[PDB]
Amino acid sequence: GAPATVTEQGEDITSKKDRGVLKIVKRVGNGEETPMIGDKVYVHYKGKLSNGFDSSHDRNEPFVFSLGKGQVIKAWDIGVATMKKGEIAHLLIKPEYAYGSAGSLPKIPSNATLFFEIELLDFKGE
Ligand SMILES: COc1cc2cc(c1OC)OC[C@H](C)OC/C=C/[C@H](O)[C@@H](C)OC(=O)[C@@H]1CCCCN1C(=O)[C@H]2C1CCCCC1
Repeated sequence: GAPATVTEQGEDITSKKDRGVLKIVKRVGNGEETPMIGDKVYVHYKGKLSNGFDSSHDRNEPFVFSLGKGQVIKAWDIGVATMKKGEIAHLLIKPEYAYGSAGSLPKIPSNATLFFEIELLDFKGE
């Protein structure tokens, strides 16, 4: 399924090249611009423990957050910063770029690998 595909074929978009954040572009977007730190970002997302979703659709509204402001896990700040408007991307994320050894119960156990599908709807400058 989609997580194994990202393990097998995903790009490593981490600076350290530790495979902590792996990406596949599943639908291409438009525009020379990706979001940069500070931007308000609008997404729809499906996310799940890679073991086997929480989704923005469940709540019938987009998920809204400021990039690089620590409002989302590291893997999002890194991953979404690579995405173009209208893009759909799959991310697979080792715990070091999500909730770590501590976890975040009850939803996230210690040392959890996470998978998302993200659609970048829009972004606006600070
Ligand atoms: C660990 O806590 C949660 C994790 C996740 C979703 C949670 C959640 O309860 C606070 O509830 C949904 C509400 C709307 O979210 C508000 C804020 C989310 C924040 O931005 C943080 C907590 O979430 C994140 O940084 C990431 C990325 C953005 C979307 C939420 N995500 C999650 O880790 C999900 C998580 C995904 C794996 C399946 C279980 C839910």
